[PDB]
Amino acid sequence: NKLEDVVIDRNLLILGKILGESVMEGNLKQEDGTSLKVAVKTMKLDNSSQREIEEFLSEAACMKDFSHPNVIRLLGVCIEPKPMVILPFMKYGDLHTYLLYSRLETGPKHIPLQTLLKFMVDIALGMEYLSNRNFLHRDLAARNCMLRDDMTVCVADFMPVKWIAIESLADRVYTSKSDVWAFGVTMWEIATRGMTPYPGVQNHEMYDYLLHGHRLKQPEDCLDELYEIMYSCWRTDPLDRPTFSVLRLQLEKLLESLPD
Repeated sequence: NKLEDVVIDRNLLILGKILGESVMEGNLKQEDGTSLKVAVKTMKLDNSSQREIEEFLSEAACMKDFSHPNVIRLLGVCIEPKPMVILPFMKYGDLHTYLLYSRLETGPKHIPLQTLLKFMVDIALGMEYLSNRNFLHRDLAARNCMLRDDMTVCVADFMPVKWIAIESLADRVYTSKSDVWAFGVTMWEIATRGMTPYPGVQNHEMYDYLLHGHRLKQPEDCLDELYEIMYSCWRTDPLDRPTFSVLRLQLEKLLESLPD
């Protein structure tokens, strides 16, 4: 079919050093003759059937067609029976490490409230886009949000139980509203500038902790208005959580009320 319209000739790609193990730096030769710096995620698939490859190549097909500043564009796929996902290389890396760096004197200056909110808005904008294409993220976390060269935030990858919604921990279900829950935790990650969610609480204790009605606490710096937006992402009934479309406007309106 046209699921070779996402496959790229292996010859056009050279792999460099491992960035995490695997993710590698790379050079892609583009249709216009120039060379682009790429990141290259390699996936070990269950090759006992075709199920994994079908799911992969399908999702990849429409991930490639995602055009939006706050969503990472998939450039294509290579097969060395070993598939490789080819994404733009982001010199500024993930948001989580950026926030940690900001708390060092040598790293980025003290990020003000305004900038933290814009990051949250950027991520809402990307998730609002993905919701419109009826496309589940399933791994929203600060570490999976990338910084474009203009310092705008795009979403990427589309037991991490501390980002998984109560209904998804128990029932084994995942909807747009679970992504909203994950966006809540991400917002908290940003306001705390990179704290692990739920200090005091071990991973295996998270279901009971949530079940007894407890949620992430308001960070020290955090505006009440911001914390009420964050909290709204963790309401027990998925149907009570706002849409990304609502969250994005609430955050834009908050950001616009703060001075320049």
